[PDB]
Amino acid sequence: DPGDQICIGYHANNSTEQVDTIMEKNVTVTHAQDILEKKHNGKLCDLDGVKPLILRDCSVAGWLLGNPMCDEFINVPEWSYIVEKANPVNDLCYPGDFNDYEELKHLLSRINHFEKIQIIPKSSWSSHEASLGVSSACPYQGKSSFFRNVVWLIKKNSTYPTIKRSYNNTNQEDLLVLWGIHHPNDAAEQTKLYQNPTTYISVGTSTLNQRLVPRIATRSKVNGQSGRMEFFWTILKPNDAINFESNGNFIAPEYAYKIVKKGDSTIMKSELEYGNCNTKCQTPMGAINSSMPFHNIHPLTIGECPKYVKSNRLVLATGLRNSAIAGFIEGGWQGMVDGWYGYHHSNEQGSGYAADKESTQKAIDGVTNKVNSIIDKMNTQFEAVGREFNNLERRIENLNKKMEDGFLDVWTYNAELLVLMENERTLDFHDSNVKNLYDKVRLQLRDNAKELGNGCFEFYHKCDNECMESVRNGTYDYPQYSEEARLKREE
Amino acid sequence: DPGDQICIGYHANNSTEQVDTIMEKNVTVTHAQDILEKKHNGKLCDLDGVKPLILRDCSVAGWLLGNPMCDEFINVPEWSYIVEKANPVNDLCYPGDFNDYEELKHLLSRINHFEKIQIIPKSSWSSHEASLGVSSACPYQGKSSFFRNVVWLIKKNSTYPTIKRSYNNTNQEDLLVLWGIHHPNDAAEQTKLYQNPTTYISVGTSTLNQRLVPRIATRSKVNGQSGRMEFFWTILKPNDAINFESNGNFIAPEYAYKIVKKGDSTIMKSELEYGNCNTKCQTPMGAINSSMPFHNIHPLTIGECPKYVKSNRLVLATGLRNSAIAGFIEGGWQGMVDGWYGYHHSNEQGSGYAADKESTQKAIDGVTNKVNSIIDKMNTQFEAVGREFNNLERRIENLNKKMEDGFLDVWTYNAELLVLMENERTLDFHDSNVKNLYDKVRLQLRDNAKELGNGCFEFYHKCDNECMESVRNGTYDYPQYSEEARLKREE
Amino acid sequence: DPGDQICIGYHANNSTEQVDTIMEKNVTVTHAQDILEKKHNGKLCDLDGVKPLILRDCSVAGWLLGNPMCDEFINVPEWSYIVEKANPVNDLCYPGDFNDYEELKHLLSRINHFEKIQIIPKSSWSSHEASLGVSSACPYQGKSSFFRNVVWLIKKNSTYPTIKRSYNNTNQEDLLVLWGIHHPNDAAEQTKLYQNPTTYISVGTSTLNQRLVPRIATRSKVNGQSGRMEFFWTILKPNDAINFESNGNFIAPEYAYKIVKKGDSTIMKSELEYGNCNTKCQTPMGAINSSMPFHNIHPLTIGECPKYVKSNRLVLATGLRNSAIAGFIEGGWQGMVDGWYGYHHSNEQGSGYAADKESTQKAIDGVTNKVNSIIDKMNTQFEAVGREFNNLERRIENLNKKMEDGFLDVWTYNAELLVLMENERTLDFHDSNVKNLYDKVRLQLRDNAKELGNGCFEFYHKCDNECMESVRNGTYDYPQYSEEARLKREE
Ligand SMILES: *[C@@H]1O[C@H](CO)[C@@H](O)[C@H](O)[C@H]1NC(C)=O
Ligand SMILES: *[C@@H]1O[C@H](CO)[C@@H](O)[C@H](O)[C@H]1NC(C)=O
Ligand SMILES: *[C@@H]1O[C@H](CO)[C@@H](O)[C@H](O)[C@H]1NC(C)=O
Ligand SMILES: *[C@@H]1O[C@H](CO)[C@@H](O)[C@H](O)[C@H]1NC(C)=O
Ligand SMILES: *[C@@H]1O[C@H](CO)[C@@H](O)[C@H](O)[C@H]1NC(C)=O
Ligand SMILES: *[C@@H]1O[C@H](CO)[C@@H](O)[C@H](O)[C@H]1NC(C)=O
Ligand SMILES: *[C@@H]1O[C@H](CO)[C@@H](O)[C@H](O)[C@H]1NC(C)=O
Ligand SMILES: *[C@@H]1O[C@H](CO)[C@@H](O)[C@H](O)[C@H]1NC(C)=O
Ligand SMILES: *[C@@H]1O[C@H](CO)[C@@H](O)[C@H](O)[C@H]1NC(C)=O
Ligand SMILES: *[C@@H]1O[C@H](CO)[C@@H](O)[C@H](O)[C@H]1NC(C)=O
Ligand SMILES: *[C@@H]1O[C@H](CO)[C@@H](O)[C@H](O)[C@H]1NC(C)=O
Ligand SMILES: *[C@@H]1O[C@H](CO)[C@@H](O)[C@H](O)[C@H]1NC(C)=O
Repeated sequence: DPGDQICIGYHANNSTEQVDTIMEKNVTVTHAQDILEKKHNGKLCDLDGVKPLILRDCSVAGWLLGNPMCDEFINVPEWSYIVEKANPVNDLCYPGDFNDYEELKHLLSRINHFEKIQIIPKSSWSSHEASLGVSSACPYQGKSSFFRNVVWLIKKNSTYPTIKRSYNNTNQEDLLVLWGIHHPNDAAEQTKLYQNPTTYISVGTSTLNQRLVPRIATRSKVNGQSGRMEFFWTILKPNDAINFESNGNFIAPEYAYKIVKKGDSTIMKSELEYGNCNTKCQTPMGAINSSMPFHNIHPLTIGECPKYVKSNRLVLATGLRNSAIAGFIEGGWQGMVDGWYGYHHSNEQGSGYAADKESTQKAIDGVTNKVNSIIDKMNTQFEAVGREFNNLERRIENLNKKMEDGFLDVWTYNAELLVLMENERTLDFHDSNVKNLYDKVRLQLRDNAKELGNGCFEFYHKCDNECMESVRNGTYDYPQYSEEARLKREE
Repeated sequence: DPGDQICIGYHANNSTEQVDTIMEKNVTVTHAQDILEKKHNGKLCDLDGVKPLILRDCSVAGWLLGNPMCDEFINVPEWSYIVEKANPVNDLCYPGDFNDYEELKHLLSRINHFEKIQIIPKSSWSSHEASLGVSSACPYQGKSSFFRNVVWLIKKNSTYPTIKRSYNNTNQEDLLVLWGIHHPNDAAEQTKLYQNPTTYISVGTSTLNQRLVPRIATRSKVNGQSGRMEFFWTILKPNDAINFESNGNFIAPEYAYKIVKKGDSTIMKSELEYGNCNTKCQTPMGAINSSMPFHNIHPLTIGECPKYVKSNRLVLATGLRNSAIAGFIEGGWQGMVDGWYGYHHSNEQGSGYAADKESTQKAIDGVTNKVNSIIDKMNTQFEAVGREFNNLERRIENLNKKMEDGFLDVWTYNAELLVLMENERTLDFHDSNVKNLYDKVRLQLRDNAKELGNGCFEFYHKCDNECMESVRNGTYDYPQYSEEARLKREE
Repeated sequence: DPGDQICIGYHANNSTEQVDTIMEKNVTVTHAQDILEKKHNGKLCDLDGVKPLILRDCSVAGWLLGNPMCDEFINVPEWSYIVEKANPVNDLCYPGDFNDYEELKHLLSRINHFEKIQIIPKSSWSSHEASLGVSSACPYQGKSSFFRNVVWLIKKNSTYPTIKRSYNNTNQEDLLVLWGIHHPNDAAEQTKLYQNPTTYISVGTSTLNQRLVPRIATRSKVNGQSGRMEFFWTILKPNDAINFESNGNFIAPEYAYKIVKKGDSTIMKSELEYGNCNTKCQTPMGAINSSMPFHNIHPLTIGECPKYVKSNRLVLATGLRNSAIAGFIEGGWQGMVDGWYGYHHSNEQGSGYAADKESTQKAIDGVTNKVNSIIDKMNTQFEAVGREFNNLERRIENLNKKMEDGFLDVWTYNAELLVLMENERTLDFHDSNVKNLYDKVRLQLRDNAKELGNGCFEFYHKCDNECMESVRNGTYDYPQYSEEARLKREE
C-alpha cells in the first residue's frame, strides 16, 4: 500500500522549433538543424587567396586599349575572376567593334601573371605621323586624344610609305597583341589621312594569315564620328614572331601584354565593394563560408559552392516530438534534464529520474550521422556561372538557361522531399526506440510486476535502488524474487 | 457462456487497383492515385491567353519577304510561339540564303507587337526600274513575279546610277529591316541587268558597317535559275537611321516591320489544328492542364509543364493492402463501410462495427499530405524546348541532346524509385497503425479480459455499450471492474 | 523438470562484409551486393558489332587529304566511333587550315558506308602541270611530295589558262569533296607559280556559292614553308553537280568520298590496342559489360553506359546484421544452416533448429526485388561524350563542362544517399520480421506457455514434435491443451 514502481518515458523542453514531415506540417520538435545557407557578407573577397579584378567604370575592351577616361587600378599582376558593372560608361571612346570580344573576356577571366610591355616604340615611326592620330570622341585634359596602348598612324608631308614591322616574342611567356583598322566615311577622308586611295593591312604569324581592307558606308555619328575603328588580337606563342604590313588605315600596336593562363573562371556583374576577406564561394550579393550543402542567395556564383535551391527553409528534425508519474503513453517528462529516453523509479529509498545512457547514445550518434551524411556526401566542384553570350548567340544563351533552370528544378525538389521523408523517418525512429525500451523491461520482469497501462510497472515485491539498476542494466535476476513475488500475487 | 468481446480490424473493399513497392510487385490495394499526366487535347491552343503563329505551308523566311505563293494569315499583331510544318513547301522562291536565319527565327518566336510599315515607296525609284525585277522562279497569277516586301531594281535606258537612301526610324519602336544582293551567273547577266560591271552595296547604321560584293560561280539550276539571292537584316533602334548605297545587284527594302520583344520562346513542328482553347503547357501532339508533376506525352513542350518522364504508370498507394468475427490477424472487414481502422464489439445489447474516427483522421490527413507534398513541392518554370540548330551546328545540337536525355534519365529514375519506396512506406504505416490500436486497447484492459490470439479480447465481466465507448474513447476505468473480473477469473 | 521449449531466432555466419546506413558506419552484415562497376578490359572493342577507326599517328585531316607519311589502315568501309591520339604527329604536312574542321570530324565520327572514288583524273590536266606541285614540307621516299588525294596545279610553258570543270554525282550516295587554295608569300612566288597576278577560285553547287582569293602576308616558316594551304569541303547531294573555276592557286580534287551517314557518335582520345571484343560501353581506358547502374572508371564514354559517379563503393545490405539455447534477444544462431528467420524447439523426442520457409521467402523475394528495382529502373540511352570544341569555342566548351560536372554531382549524391537510406530500411525490415514471428507464436500459445524473456517460451504441457509443427504452421489448437495446461499452472 502501495507497491514499488518503474516507468519508461522520454525527454521534453520549452523548444518551439517546428519541422515538416511527408505527412505532418508544423510539428513542434525538441531541437532541429537548418541545412540551407541564407547568409552572405555583402562584399567581394579573394578566392583561394587571390584578388579579383574590379573595373570601376571601364570594360575589358576599354581597359586593354587604354581609353583615356579609364582612370582605373593600372598595376595588378594576377587575378581570380573579373568584375564589370551592368553597362560600364567607358568602353570604346572612338566607335566600332572588337573581333571575338567575348572569347577574349573568357580568356582574361583568370590570369596567373599579366605584365604589359612595349613591342613597337611610339618614337620608332620616323616616316609616318604618330602624334596626329587624335579625336574629340576620346577627350583627356579637355583636349582631343586616343587609346594610349595603340597608335593612329597618319601620312607625313603627303606620303604614307608602306610599313613592314616584324616583332619576335623573346619573353618566356605567351603575348596578347592588339591592333586595328580605321573604316573612314568617304574617299576624301581616306586620302586626306593615308593619301594612298586603295589600302590594306596584312598580319602574319605561324597561326595567323590576315588581310583587312577598309569598308566605306554612310554611317550615323556616335560620339560625333561616323568613322569606325575595328580592333583584333592574337596570342603570340613564346618564340614566334608577328609581321605587319600596311598601305594605310593601320592602328599599330605600341604595348602588348605577357599572360600566363591556368584554367578559366568568368566575368561577374556586381555593384559591391572589395572587403579584404578570403572565401571559396563568391556571389554577386556577397561571399559564403559553406559548411551547408544548399543555399538560396543568388544563382550566378564562382568557386566551390552549395547547390542553388529555390527555397526559404530546409530544417532537419534531430530531437523528439515535443510534448504516480505517468510514463511515455501520456507524454514526455520535462524533468528528464539529461538523456533522450530513460526511466522514473519510486521505492522505499525514494523517487528519481534516470537516463538510459546506452539507448540515448545510439540515438544521438545515429541522428548526428544522418545530418553529417546529408552534408559530407555532397560532391562540391569549382564552377564559374557567368553570362558569356552576345545578342546573336541568344540560341546558345537559351541552351545555358534550360541547363541552369533544369538543375535548379532537380536540386530544389530533391532537397524538399529529402527533408520531408528523412524527418518522418527520424520521428518514427524516436517512437520505435521508446517502445523497444518498454519491452526490454516488460520482458525482464514478467509476473514479478504488473503492466499499469500508462507505461509503468508496479512491482510484486521489494525493489530497492540496487534491484532498479539491474532492470536499467538489463541484469534483473527473476528466480531471485520469483517466490517473494508468487505470494504477494496469490491474494 | 459466452463472455462479452471487442476486436480490432481494418477496412476492405472490391477494389482491384494494383501498386508496386520496392519489394512487392502487383499489390492489390484499397484506393490509389496516378501522378503521371498521359492525356492531351490533340490541338494547338493559346498560351497565357495569347494566340500562336501557325504558318500553314510558308516559313519565317518566305513569310517575312513576301513569297507570292505564301497565301497565309496576313494581319496578326502579337503571338506566343510559332508553328512551322516539317519541310514547308513555300520558302525562298528565287534560290539563295538568309544571313543569321536561325538567330532571327529565335528572335521572332515571341513578339509582343508586330506592325509592317513602308520605309521606301516602290514609286520613289524615278531613275531605276522597279517593276522589271521579276522571275519565273516566283510565279503568281501564272505570270512571273518576286518577293512582295522587297524590290529588284534594274537599270533604266542603259544606266544604273548610284543609289543613296537614308531612312530614319521615327516610330516609338525598334524596326526589323530586310534587303538582299543578287549573285548572277556571268558578267553578261551582270551588265545586261545593272550595266556597271564592278558593283557593291554598302549599308550603315550606328551598329552596322556592311559592304557586300556579288560573287560569280557556275551554279546548278534551282527552280530553273542558276542565279542566287542572299538576304540580310538588322534591328534599327528607335531614333537611329540606316543608309544604303549601291552600284547595282541591290534588292531594296520596300516594307520593314515594327517589333516589341518581351522574352523568347521557340518554333514548334506540328501538323495540328488551332482549337480556340487556352493552356499553360503546349505539346506538338496537344495541350495539357497539369496538376500532375509528371507526364509521358512528347518532350518538345512550351510553357510551365510537368517534367517529361519515360514511363507508362506512376501510381501512389493511398489506401490499405486489400483482403466470433475474427480481428485484423485473419484479414480486413468488408463490413467496415466507413473508417480505415476500427472495432467490432459483441455484448448483451448486440454486435456492431465502429470506426476509429481519431486514428483514421491522422491516417487520411497523413496520406493526403504525402500525395500533395510529392506534387506541390515541384518547381515549375516556363521553358521552350525547340530544335534551333542548322546542320553546321551539329556539335551544339548534340550538346543540347545530352542535356535533355540527361535530365530525362534523372527524372524518369527518381520518379520510379520515389513511388516504389514511398508505397512500401505507406503500407508499413497502415500496419504500424492497426497494431498500435490493438496495444492501445490491450494496455487499457490488462487482466479484466483475455487476448484470444485472432485479434479480439474476451471480457472477464459485463461490458455494456457504455463500457465499450470508454475502451474506444480510451477512458476505460479498470478499478471499477477489477473486482467483478477477479472472481470470474479465479475458477 | 524441466518443461518443453520453443525459441524464435535468426541466421548468422562468418561473413565480415561491411555496409553503411544513414545512421551507422561499418555495419557487419550477413551478405551484401556492390552496384558500382569498377572493372574494364583495358582494350578498344566493337560497338553493337561494328569496328571503330583507330588512326595510329594520322588525324581526320591528314587521313582525308593523303599526307604521304600517313602510312595507316587504308581500306575500311564503315565504323562506329573514331580514335585519335592526344597530339597526332602527322596532320597537315604543308602548313595551313581546314575550314569547319570540327563540324567535319563530328560528321565522320560514325559512317555506315565509306568508299573513296576518283572524280578528276590526275591525267586529265592537259594544259597545266599536275606533277610539279610538290614540297619538301611533305617528304615521302626522302623526295619532296604532296597530299595524295588532291592536286597542286602549276602553269605550263608560262601559262595558267582558266580551269572550268563540272563533276556530276551519278553514284547512289552523297559525296564528301575536298579542295584548297595556296596562299603564297609574295607576288614573285604568285606569278612564278600561276603566272596571272590576280587569281581566284569560284566553286558552285545548288547549295554552295564560293569565291576564294589568295591572301598575302609575311608569315613565319613552319616545316620551312611561309606558304599556307587552306582546304574546304562540301557534301554533294546524290544527283547534283559541283563546278570549279580558277585563275590559279587552285589545289584541285583528285579523289572524293561516297558516305552514308546514320546518326552521330564522337572521336575518342586513347593510347589503347584493339582487342577483337564486342561491347555496348567503350571508355578511353577499356570497355564494360554493364549489368550495374553505376560506374567510376572514366567519364568520356561511348554507348549505352552506367551513369558515371565519383565514388569507390556502393554496397547494398541484402542479408541481416551479423552477430536452454537463447532466442533472438541474445543474438543470431550460427546453427541456422539454412533459413533467415526460424525456430529452435527442445522436447522429449529431442532438440532441433527449424527454418520459417514462409517468412524467409517473403524476406528473400523482397530483398531480391529491392536490388533489382534499383538496377532495372535505370533508363539507359546511347550517348557519346567527346571534346568537340576548338580554342575559340572555350565558352561553349565551358557550357559542356558545367552540364557534365552538374550531372555527375547529382548522380554521385543520389546514389550515396539511396544506398545509405535503403540499407537502414533493409536492416529495420529484418528486425520488424523477427519480432513479428515472436508475436505470431506468443499470440497462439497465450497461457498454455510462459515468456522466458530471452526470446523462448517454456510450455505448461507436453508439446511433442507434432504439436511444434502446429505452432510453426500457425495451426496450434489451444482448447485441445487448455485443461492439461491449467493444472500444471495452478501450483
Ligand atoms: C504553420 O505555422 C505558421 C506559424 O508560424 C503559419 O503561418 C502557417 O500558416 C501554419 N500552418 C501550415 C499548414 O503551414
Ligand atoms: C615633302 O618633303 C619635303 C618637305 O620638307 C619636300 O622637300 C618634298 O619635296 C615633299 N614632297 C613632295 C612630293 O611634295
Ligand atoms: C625569334 O628569335 C629567335 C632567337 O634568335 C629565333 O630562333 C626564332 O626563330 C625567331 N622567330 C622566328 C619565327 O623565326
Ligand atoms: C548492472 O547493475 C548491477 C546492479 O546495480 C551492477 O552490480 C553491475 O554494475 C551491472 N551488472 C553487471 C553484470 O555488470
Ligand atoms: C502483374 O499484373 C499484370 C496483370 O494485369 C501482368 O501482366 C503481369 O505479368 C503481372 N506480374 C508482374 C510480375 O509484374
Ligand atoms: C537614254 O535616255 C533617253 C531615251 O529616252 C536618251 O535621250 C538618252 O540619250 C539615252 N542615253 C544614252 C546614253 O543612250
Ligand atoms: C532621326 O531624326 C531625328 C529627329 O529629327 C534626329 O534627331 C535624329 O538624330 C535622326 N537620326 C540620326 C541618326 O541622326
Ligand atoms: C468517452 O466515453 C465516455 C463513455 O461513453 C463518455 O462519457 C465521454 O464522452 C468520453 N469520456 C470523456 C472523459 O470525455
Ligand atoms: C571502417 O572500417 C575500416 C577498416 O576496414 C577503417 O579504415 C575505417 O576507419 C572504419 N571507420 C569508419 C568510421 O569509417
Ligand atoms: C610555249 O609553248 C611552246 C613551247 O614548246 C612555244 O611554241 C610557245 O610559243 C610558248 N609560248 C610563249 C608565249 O612563249
Ligand atoms: C547530273 O546528271 C543527271 C543525269 O543525266 C542529270 O539529270 C542532272 O540534272 C545532272 N546534274 C545537274 C545538276 O544537272
Ligand atoms: C500444419 O501442421 C500440422 C501438424 O503438423 C499438419 O497436420 C498440417 O500439414 C498443417 N496444418 C494444416 C491445417 O494444414
